[PDB]
Amino acid sequence: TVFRQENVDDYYDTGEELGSGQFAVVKKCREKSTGLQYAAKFIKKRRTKSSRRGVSREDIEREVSILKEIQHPNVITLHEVYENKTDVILILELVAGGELFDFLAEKESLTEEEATEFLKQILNGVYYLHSLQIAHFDLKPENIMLLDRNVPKPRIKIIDFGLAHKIDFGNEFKNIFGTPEFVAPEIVNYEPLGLEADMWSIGVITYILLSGASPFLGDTKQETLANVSAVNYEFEDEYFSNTSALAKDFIRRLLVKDPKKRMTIQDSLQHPWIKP
Ligand SMILES: Oc1ccc(/C=C/c2cc(O)cc(O)c2)cc1
Repeated sequence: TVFRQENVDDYYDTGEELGSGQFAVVKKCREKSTGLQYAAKFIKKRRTKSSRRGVSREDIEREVSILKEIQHPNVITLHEVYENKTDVILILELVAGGELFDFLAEKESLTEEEATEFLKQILNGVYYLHSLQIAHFDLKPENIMLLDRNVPKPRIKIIDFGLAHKIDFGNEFKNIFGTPEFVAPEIVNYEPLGLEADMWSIGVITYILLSGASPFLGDTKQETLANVSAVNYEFEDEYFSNTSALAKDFIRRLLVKDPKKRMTIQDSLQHPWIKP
C-alpha cells in the first residue's frame, strides 16, 4: 500500500520533539489547513532488502493497517500517512501530557485509587484492542500517554503500535519481542503468542504502579528474561505492606506462566479489585 508522497512540509509545520527511538522520531506538528495539532512519527525505511537498519515495509504497513482500524478514547488514532524515499511519516493524534512513565517518576508510587483510575482506562483500551483481535505486544508505562497531567485523575491513551499484530488464529508465531521487563514468558521462550501476552504486561504495569518497583528486573537483560521465564517475582513487604490483598490477587492472576490460565481482558474487568 502506498502513502501520500507530497512533501509533508507543504501541509504541516513541525515544532517540539516529543521523543525518539531506534528507528523513529516524533515531532509535534500543526496542520496548515486547520490549525489542528498532531504528532508526526518519522519512521526510517530500510534501504536494501537484507539490511538491518530502518524498518521493513512489511512492518511499517502492519503498524499503519492496525492504526487505521482504531477509534477509541483510550487508544491513539491515526490522522494521515505520508512517505518519501527515506521515511514513512505517521500523522498521529497529539496527546501532550507526557508518558505515564514520567508521571510515575514524580509520585514514585500510586495509591490503589490512583492506580485503578489509570488501570481502568488501560483495561478499557486493551478491551477494545483485544475485541478486534489486536495484540499490542509493547505495553509499558512509556507507551501510555496522559492527555493532561495537571488534573487529579489524568486521562490516558495507549500508543506505539510498532509491535502490534492481528491474532486471527488465536496465536502468532513470528519472533515478536519487546522490552525485557514487560514481556511475557512465552515471548522470552519464543513460543506462539496471542492476546494473553498483553495481560501479563498489564500485571507488570500494575505491580509498578502500586510499588514503584519492577517485579522481574535484574542487573542485566538476560537476568530479567530468566526471571520472567521462571516467574521469579514476589511482593516485597516494604513496598506492599499497606496494599490490599485483592490488589495482590489481581496481579497474581496476571503473572501466570501458562497463558491459558492467565486472566483475560474480560476476566480483568470482572475481577473484584476492578469491578464496581
Ligand atoms: O501524541 C503522541 C504520539 C506519539 C508520541 C511519542 C513519544 C515518544 C516518547 C518517547 O519516550 C520515545 C519516542 O520514540 C516517542 C507522543 C505523543
